[PDB]
Amino acid sequence: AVAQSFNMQQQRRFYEALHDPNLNEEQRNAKIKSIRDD
Repeated sequence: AVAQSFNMQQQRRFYEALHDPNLNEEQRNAKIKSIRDD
């Protein structure tokens, strides 16, 4: 594919970051970015 590293595994931490309001904007976007990069 375009790359596809561990994105599928990370999908749960990705979902967590996106949905979870307790994790603030900075935390969320940092996780999202790192996951998309990996």
